[PDB]
Amino acid sequence: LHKEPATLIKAIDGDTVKLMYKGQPMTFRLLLVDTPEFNEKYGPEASAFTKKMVENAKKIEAEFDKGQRTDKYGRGLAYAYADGKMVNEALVRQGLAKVAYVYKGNNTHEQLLRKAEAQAKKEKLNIWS
Ligand SMILES: Cc1cn([C@H]2C[C@H](OP(=O)(O)O)[C@@H](COP(=O)(O)O)O2)c(=O)[nH]c1=O
Ligand SMILES: [Ca+2]
Repeated sequence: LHKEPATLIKAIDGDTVKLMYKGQPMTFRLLLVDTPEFNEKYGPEASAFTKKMVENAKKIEAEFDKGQRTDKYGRGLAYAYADGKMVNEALVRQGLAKVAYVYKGNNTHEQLLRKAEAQAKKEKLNIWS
């Protein structure tokens, strides 16, 4: 896989963000994770965590997987990086997202995220408290 440039347009919630990608506005949904909705427990904390991570970043990148690049709602499906740190993995490592929606052939980073979830579970963080 490879990282491509994007710029933040706007934070949305824990697992969606609006980025400009190849000069066009798009909503991205973060691969292989599920944050709580804003109206659910830890939803606001998840939203805040992703917002801080993407707004503070000097460089955002979007990394597509091998499979579909858009979902049925027209959202881009990617791993997103903020100054080289993966947002998807960071949300999981902090107990703010579960590994989820693992579809065949868009799952390159599955085991990396599962290792992060296991550690957030051990530390009984947030969702795992
Ligand atoms: C993360 C992800 C979500 N989706 C679809 C599945 C779910 O459909 P349904 O809307 O039919 O439940 C939905 C969950 O996204 P949200 O968690 O953003 O609601 O998005 C994909 O198709 N591919 C993906 O990789
Ligand atoms: Ca969600």
